[PDB]
Amino acid sequence: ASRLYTLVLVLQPQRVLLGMKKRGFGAGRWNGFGGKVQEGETIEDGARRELQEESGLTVDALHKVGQIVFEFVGEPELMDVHVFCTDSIQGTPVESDEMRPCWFQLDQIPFKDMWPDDSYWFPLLLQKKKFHGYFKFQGQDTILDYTLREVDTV
Ligand SMILES: CCc1c(NC2CC2)nc(N)nc1N1CCCCC1
Repeated sequence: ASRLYTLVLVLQPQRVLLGMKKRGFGAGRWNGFGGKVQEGETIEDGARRELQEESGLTVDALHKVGQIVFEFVGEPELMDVHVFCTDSIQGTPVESDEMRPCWFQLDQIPFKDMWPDDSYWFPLLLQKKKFHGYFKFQGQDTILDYTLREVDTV
């Protein structure tokens, strides 16, 4: 049992777009944009929808760069997060009820104010490698187990 989610990183040669989640799940951490995939939309549809809702941005092409499965102890559904990246965007990012967007230089990623797993898989993202990840959490701060590999098809 899995539930589908999306995550979108706008990564340009010298900068990456992150949003400070302002409420709800993951509040207080920088992250890419995304969320639950709804019934009746593809995963990539959901990624585009969440990006528009959370930043106002639309994109021409999203690229599948990773998949990360998360277990939280005591939670019955695994989280199957599909990670997309894009370089080209359409528009200027603007704040939403959910997200406060900012550009970060690639050597100034705020890892200590991001999900703990990002420290592990974000470099592969930055090196433009495709990857499969798995992280077991207790609560929101403690990774108990993890696996991470580069793959050829996401
Ligand atoms: C919680 C999953 C999660 C995460 N996983 C760690 C297990 C805690 N890392 C990062 N960057 N984003 C995550 N989300 C992006 C998709 C919507 C849900 C939050």
